[PDB]
Amino acid sequence: ITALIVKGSNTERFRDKMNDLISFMNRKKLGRDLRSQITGHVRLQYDSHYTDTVMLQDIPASIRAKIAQLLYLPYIKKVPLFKGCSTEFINQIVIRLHEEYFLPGEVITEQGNVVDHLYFVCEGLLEALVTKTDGSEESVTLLGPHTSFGDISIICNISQPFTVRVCELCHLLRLDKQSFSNILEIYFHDGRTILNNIMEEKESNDRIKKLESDIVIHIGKQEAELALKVNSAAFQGDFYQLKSLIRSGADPNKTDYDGRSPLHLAACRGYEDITLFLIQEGVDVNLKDKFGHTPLFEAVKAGQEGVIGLLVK
Amino acid sequence: GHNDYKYIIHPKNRWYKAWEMFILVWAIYSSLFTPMEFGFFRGLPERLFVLDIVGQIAFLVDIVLQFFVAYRDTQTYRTVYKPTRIAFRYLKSHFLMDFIGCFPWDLIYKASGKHELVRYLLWIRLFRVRKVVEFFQRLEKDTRINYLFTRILKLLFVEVYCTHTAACIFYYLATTLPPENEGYTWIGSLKLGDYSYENFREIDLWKRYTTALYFAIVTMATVGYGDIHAVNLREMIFVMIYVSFDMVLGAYLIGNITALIVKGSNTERFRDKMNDLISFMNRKKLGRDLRSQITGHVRLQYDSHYTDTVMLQDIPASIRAKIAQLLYLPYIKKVPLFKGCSTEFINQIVIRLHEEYFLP
Amino acid sequence: LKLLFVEVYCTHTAACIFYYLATTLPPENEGYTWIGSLKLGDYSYENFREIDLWKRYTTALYFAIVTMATVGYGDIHAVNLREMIFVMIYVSFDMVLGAYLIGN
Amino acid sequence: GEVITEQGNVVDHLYFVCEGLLEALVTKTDGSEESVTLLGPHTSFGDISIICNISQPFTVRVCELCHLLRLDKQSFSNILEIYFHDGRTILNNIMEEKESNDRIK
Amino acid sequence: GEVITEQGNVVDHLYFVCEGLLEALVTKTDGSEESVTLLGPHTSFGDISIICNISQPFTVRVCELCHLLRLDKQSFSNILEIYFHDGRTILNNIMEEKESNDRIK
Repeated sequence: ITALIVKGSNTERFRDKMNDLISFMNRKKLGRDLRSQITGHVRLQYDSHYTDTVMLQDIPASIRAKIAQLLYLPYIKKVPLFKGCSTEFINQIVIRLHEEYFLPGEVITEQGNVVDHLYFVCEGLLEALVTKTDGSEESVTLLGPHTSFGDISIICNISQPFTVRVCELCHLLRLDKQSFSNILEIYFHDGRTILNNIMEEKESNDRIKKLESDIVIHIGKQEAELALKVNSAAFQGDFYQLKSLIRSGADPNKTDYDGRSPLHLAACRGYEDITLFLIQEGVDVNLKDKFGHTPLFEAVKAGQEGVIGLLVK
Repeated sequence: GHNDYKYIIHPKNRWYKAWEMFILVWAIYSSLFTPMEFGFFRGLPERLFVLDIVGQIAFLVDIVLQFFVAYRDTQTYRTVYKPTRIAFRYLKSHFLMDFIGCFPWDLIYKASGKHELVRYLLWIRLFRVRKVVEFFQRLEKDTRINYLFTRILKLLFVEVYCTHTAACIFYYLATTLPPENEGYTWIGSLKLGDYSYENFREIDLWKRYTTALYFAIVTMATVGYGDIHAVNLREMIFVMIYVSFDMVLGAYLIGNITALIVKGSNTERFRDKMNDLISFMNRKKLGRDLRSQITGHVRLQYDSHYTDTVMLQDIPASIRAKIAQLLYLPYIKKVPLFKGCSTEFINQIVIRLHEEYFLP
Repeated sequence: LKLLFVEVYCTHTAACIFYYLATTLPPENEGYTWIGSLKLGDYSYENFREIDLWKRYTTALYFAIVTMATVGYGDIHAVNLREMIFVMIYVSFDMVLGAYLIGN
Repeated sequence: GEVITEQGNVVDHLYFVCEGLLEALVTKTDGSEESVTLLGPHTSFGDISIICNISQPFTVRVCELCHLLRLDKQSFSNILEIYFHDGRTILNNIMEEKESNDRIK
Repeated sequence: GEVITEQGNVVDHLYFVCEGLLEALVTKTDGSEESVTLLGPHTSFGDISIICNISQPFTVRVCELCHLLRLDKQSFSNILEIYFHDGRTILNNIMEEKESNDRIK
C-alpha cells in the first residue's frame, strides 16, 4: 500500500509542480495577473494532462513524426492555408508542430506584436478583435476549428493584424515562425501554392485588413531569387547548391538583373567545377551582360588560366 | 458581466461561500448524527423533533439553491450561467439522493406502523458526506496545505466516521435481538467493573454511546482489550467486516503518513547534501575557509533555487516569452553588446537565456 | 528519537492521567474504577489509594505501555465513562503517533 | 527504420556501424529517398561532416538491429586537438583516408 | 596483486604513489619478472616513458592498498609544453638520479 501511495498520484505531481511554480513566481515577483495566467495554464496541463507528450520526448524523432502524421495530419490537411499544397510541405509542417491548450480569456497574440508563432486552431473557439486607433476591439471573425492565425503576419512580414482571444478551451498546434519560413523557402512551389491560396483567400472570405499584395511579389521573387541563388552560389563557389538549384528550376542559361549568367561569375572567381557543370549544361560561352562582357572576358580579366582554358576549348 | 440573470449567483460569491461552509458544518453534524439516529433510537424522542425538522429544512434549501449556482463547464472552462443547463446537471448528478435523504424519515417511520425497514432508509442521509468529500478535495487543490497532509487528514476523518458509524451499527445489532435475549448480546452481557449493562435499552444514551464508541476506537487501533467483544453471530459477522476493512484503512493511513515523510522536503534533501559534504569536510580536515566556500556553493545551489530553472519548461511559448521578457529582458536591453539591435532579436536571446549564480 | 521520546512521555502522562481518573471517583464507589475493580492474579487492588506508590504507577504504566503497543490484554480496561473517553482519546492519538514512527 | 543522422544537419556524433546494416540516403525535396550507400558492420559515418564542419550529405537510417558505437563531435575533435599528437600525425593519416575516398573535395 | 602498467605497453597515465607498496618488475624472456624495485610512498611511475618517450620500462604490480594519484599523459605533456623550465628541472632530476635503476634507460 505504501509503495502504491509513494508511486504518486496525478494531483500530487500537480501539487509539487505548482508549488515549485509558486516559489519561482513569488521570488521573481512576477505579478498577480501573470501568476494567475501561468497557474491557469499549468493547471490545464494537469486537469486534461495534455502535457503527456513528455513521454514522446523519449520516443525518437522519427516515430514522433509518425505519431504527428497520425494525429496532427488531418487538421493541417483541413487548414485553409495548406489547400492544394504538396504532401511534403504538409508533412514538414506536421513534424515541426507542438501541441498547446489555451484556457478561455487568454490573449494569445496582440495586434501589432511580432508573430513569433503561427497557431493552427484545431478544437476551440477564438476571437479576432482588432484594436482600432481608439482602442475599441471588434471581433473580426470567430476563428473556429480547423483555421490558422498568425499566418498572414508571418508571410506578409506585417505585424499582428488583430488581437486573438480565447472563447473556449482551444487545442492549438503551434509552429515556430522561423521554422515556417524555412519550410516555405525550401519548398518554393508549395510556397507558390500558399501565396495563390492567400490571393484566392482574398477572393474568398478571409476578413483581412489593408492589402496583402504578395502572390505577385512571390511570382517575381521566387523565380528571380532562384536565378540569383544560382548566380550567387556560383560567385561564392557553392557548387553543391548550384547543382540542386539548377535541377530545382530556372535555367542554367538564366541571367541576373544585369544580364550575368552564372558562367560569368564562375569564370571570374576561378571555379573549374562550376564552370565544368555549366559546360555540361551547355551554357552560352559568348553571352554578354548589360556591360558588354563575355564569360571568357571575365576569366581572362581575373587571370583564371584554368577557367580561361575551359572556356577557350 | 454575462450575469444577465438576477437569479444565478457565481459559485465564488462570498455569501454563497459562507453558505457553503454553513452547509458543510450541517453536513458534518447530520452525517455524524444519522448513525446515532438509527442505531441508538428506534424512533426519535420528542426532545429531538425540532433538530430533525430544522436539519432537513436546512438541507432542502440547499437542494433548492443548487439550481441557482453556476458551474464551470469541464469542456469549455467557463461558468455556465444557463439555468436549464444548471438544473439539468444537478438533477442528473446528485439530486435524487439529496431529495430522498431530505424526507422526514423519522416521521415516516412512526407513521408507517413503526416498521424497521422504513428506518433503514435513514442511511440515505449518509450521502450528505459528499459535502465533506467536496470540501476536502477543494482543500487538496488549494496549495496552502500540503497535499499528502490533506490526504491523511481525510483518512483521519474517514477513520473517525467509520468508528462512529461502526459503534452505532454495533449497538443497533445489540438492539436487533429481543430484550429477552439480552444476555446473548455484546452489551447485554457486559459487566465492566461492578456496573452491569443488564437492561441496556434503559441506560442513558451517552453511556451506551460511550461504551460502543470505546469498543469501536480500541478495535480501530486493534488494541482489542477484550472487555467488550462480539457475542452473537451477527456481531461476529459485523466485527469481522469492520476489522477486515479497518485493516486496509489503517494500512492506507500508515502508507499516507509514510508518503509524507518519504517524499521529504527541500530542507531534508539539502540537509542530506550537507551531511555528506560536511562529513567529507571533516574526513579530509579541510580548512574552515575552504569549508565555508563549499557550504556557500550548496547554499546558493538551493537558495537561489538554482535547481529551480526548468519548471516552466512546460508553460506555453506565449507565457514563456512574457516571463522571459519580463525577467531577463531589461538587462539584455542594457547590455552594450546588443546595442542598436532589433527588439525581436533581443526577445529570441532572452527566450533561451539561462540563469546562473556565482560565489566570490 | 523525537518520536520515541514523545511516545514514552505520552505513555507516562497517560498512565498518570489514567490513575488520576481512577481517583476522581469517591473512594466509596471504587469498584467502578479501572484499578478499584482490578483482580490481577490473586492480588486484588481493593484499597487502590492505600497501595504502594510504585505498584500503582507500574500498574498504570503497564496499561499505558500495553495500549501504546495495542496489545490490549484486557485485564485492565476503561471501566468508567471518563476512563473510556480518556482511553479513546489516547488510543486515537497513539495510532497516529505509531503511524508516524513507522513512517520515520 | 529510425534516422540516425539527418542530411542538411552538421553531424555532432560520428557513428561506427559495427553490428547490423545501416542505409544512407539523400532524400530529395520532393520526398524521394535516394539510398546512396549501404553501411554494414565495420563501417563509419558522420566523419565527413565533423572533420569538414559541414552538414551531413546523406540522412542515415537503420535497417536491422544496428549496434553502433557513437563518438561525440567534441570527443573526436579533442582526440585530435585536445589530445594533441594523438590528433596530429594520426589525423593526417585520416585525412589521407578521406582524400582516398576520391569523392571528397 | 593487480598490475597498473605492463612493461612494454604505451603509458597513458602518470601515477604517483601516496601510500601503499608497489613493485616495479622487469619481465625477461626467462618466464620470470625480475623485481626492479619496490615503489613506495612519495615515488612515481609512468614518467620515464612519458618524458624519454619510450615503452613502459617496468611492470608495476600492486602489493598493498595503493592510493595512487593519477595524471593523464596528455595533461602532463601539455603542462610540460607550457612550463618548459619546470620540465628542465624534472629532466635534471632524471639524470641526477640515474643511479636509482641499473636497467634505467
